[PDB]
Amino acid sequence: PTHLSVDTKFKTEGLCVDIPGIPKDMTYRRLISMMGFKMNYQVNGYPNMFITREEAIRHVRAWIGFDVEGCHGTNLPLQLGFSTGVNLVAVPTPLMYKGLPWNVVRIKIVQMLSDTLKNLSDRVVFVLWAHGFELTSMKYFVKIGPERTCCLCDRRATCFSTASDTYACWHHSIGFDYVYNPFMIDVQQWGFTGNLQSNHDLYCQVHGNAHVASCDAIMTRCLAVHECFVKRVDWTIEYPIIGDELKINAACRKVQHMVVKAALLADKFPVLHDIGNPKAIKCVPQADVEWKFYDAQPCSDKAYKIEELFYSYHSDKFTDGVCLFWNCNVDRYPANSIVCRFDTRVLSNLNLPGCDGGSLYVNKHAFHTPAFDKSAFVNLKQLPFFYYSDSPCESHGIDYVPLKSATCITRCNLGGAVCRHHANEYRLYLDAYNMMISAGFSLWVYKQFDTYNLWNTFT
Ligand SMILES: CN1CCN(c2ncccc2F)CC1=O
Ligand SMILES: [Zn+2]
Ligand SMILES: [Zn+2]
Ligand SMILES: [Zn+2]
Repeated sequence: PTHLSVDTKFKTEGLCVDIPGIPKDMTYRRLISMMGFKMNYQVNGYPNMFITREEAIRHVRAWIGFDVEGCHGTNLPLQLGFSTGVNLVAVPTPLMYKGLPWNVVRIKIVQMLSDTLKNLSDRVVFVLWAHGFELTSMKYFVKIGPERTCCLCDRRATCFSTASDTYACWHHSIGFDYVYNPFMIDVQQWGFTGNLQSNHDLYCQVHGNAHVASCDAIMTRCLAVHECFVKRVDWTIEYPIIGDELKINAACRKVQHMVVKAALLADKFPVLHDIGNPKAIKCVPQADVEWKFYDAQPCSDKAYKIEELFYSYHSDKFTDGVCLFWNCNVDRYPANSIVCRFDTRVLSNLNLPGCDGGSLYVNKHAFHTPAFDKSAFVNLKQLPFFYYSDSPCESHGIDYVPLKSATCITRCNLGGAVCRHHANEYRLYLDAYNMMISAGFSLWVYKQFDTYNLWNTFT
């Protein structure tokens, strides 16, 4: 019930063109042996090179699509393709590299995986659409053995070096030549009818097939991502903290209280329609406004049609007051809205590439977010930075260099000079806002929003 048993059956139909005459009855134990790996009954935390769908989902940050195409079987050169976009050519003697021997190819494989995964995961998961040559070629760049630790640190071992007989994690594997103890999963064992391209092209129109191994590796991991995260959503799975997850979420909550609290003071809306997370709370609990909630889970597939969220017959008058769409992804936002929308294009360790232009955002939980579409925001404008505070000016306590800013909306700045307390709070809030923007989130607001209306709240 925890791992994939080596005695589970492996459907070999998808392997009989590269491997003609392959037995119909086959288990993982025989398949691993067939690949050139003697497991020799080793109870050292590595029960099987292959894993379950649930284990692959728990370790999605490790997924690397892998495909091998025959450029002509120890006679023919192989094209090794990865979801990173790399194409290596191995000779037995998008990045498309020329034909080189296995000893140099295996060195580049360790470099590529270590640079790709060092800040993502403690392992690699080869996501396959197994036809034969990828499983047979693994003996040339993979060495297996008991679970281990890094020679330079305490992280688990993910690489091996024959030159120095030592093991290393993804950070200390410079010059290492073997992938040590990788994991893998064959998507073809999930019961797909038809080939990779047909199943991929059913959900994703963003990846095309140039017939190169990398294109297939991308389509494989994409289709695996769709199956596990787009159409199957398991928000119960927690994920390790691998970066600024805590500061990003703290920043978002701070920005959220700030933007909503200020909009309510500037335009004095009677009602706020909060559309999104069914578990969300009032971000501004002391606000005068009538707060109404609408439940809508994170749409993993496509953005919600505003016509299905509001219409079809709650105040029902969504045009009265302001709508708050905090991370609720809709096709076109109404003009009376405050919106936080995650930009799927952002380059970060928390954002993994998704399906159909979307992205898998892993921050405590995995959220496949649909593609960012700038046209969702035609009735709105980008929210400009500001810091508002109605709190008393009282230091209570962080050194000081006089703060002079137009965007620090406080009583002290109204009356001339900014005080030390609001000056610390301004720089802390500025850092949180910067944290939030860089983490790929974008803020938008109704066109009539003006920060000038906030000075009046000081009388
Ligand atoms: C749980 N886990 C997965 C991710 N992981 C790392 N992530 C980022 C940087 C360095 C790492 F070792 C290693 C680990 O212990
Ligand atoms: Zn290490
Ligand atoms: Zn795709
Ligand atoms: Zn002040």
